[PDB]
Amino acid sequence: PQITLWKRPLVTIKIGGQLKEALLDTGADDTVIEEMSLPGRWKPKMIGGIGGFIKVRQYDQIIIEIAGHKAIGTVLVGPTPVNIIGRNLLTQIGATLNF
Amino acid sequence: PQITLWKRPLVTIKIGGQLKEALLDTGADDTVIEEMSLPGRWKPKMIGGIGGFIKVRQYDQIIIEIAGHKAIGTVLVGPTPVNIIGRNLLTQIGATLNF
Ligand SMILES: CC(C)[C@H](NC(=O)COc1ccccc1)C(=O)N[C@@H](Cc1ccccc1)[C@@H](O)[C@H](N)[C@H](O)Cc1ccccc1
Repeated sequence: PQITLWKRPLVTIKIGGQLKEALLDTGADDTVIEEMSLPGRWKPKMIGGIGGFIKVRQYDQIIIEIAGHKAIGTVLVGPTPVNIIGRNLLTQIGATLNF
Repeated sequence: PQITLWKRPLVTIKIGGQLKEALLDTGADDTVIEEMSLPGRWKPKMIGGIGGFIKVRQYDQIIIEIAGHKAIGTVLVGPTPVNIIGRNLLTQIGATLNF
């Protein structure tokens, strides 16, 4: 679809078989999802955002659906304030910015 | 224009008589620019995201050109790690996400 930006670009995702809401976030390199139980192997990682750095669990090669579109890639799981779909998965679904 | 997301979507902006590089950020409600000496009155604000909050100065009705497109609106100034163009200004330049 084409998504305008008057409201937050929130979409439904399916991850680990569960529905969640997430923000399509062109300003994020990575995808970061709130704490959850997720099938797959992980390793500790640190990432930074506007306010500093946090600890997350890095899961590679995770199958996820974003507004109905398939991606398989890295998902970081940790205490993010909002679920964010970053460029690593936006590129997989063919998203671009247009103006 | 169309901007793909393989790399950070950085564009040139003009603000306060200076050229800067900034990130087009669909995940940002607000526009946050690196410390600069903008003229006139402002209001204290705190903004947050991953990592916590930072303190910024809120300036209203700031004239800003984004990749050649004129805009006018609120700009937050402070110790951000990257200049961020958020939805308050992305809407003014008619930006969408498309997939
Ligand atoms: C800029 C902020 C006003 C923006 N936040 C928001 O727009 C809303 O912030 C909150 C905070 C708490 C609860 C609900 C909403 C934000 O952090 N936006 C981020 C996503 C986000 C995180 C947490 C909450 C909401 C959004 C990103 O789009 C962020 N601007 C990029 O990662 C830019 C970046 C790249 C590299 C280093 C540092 C920063």
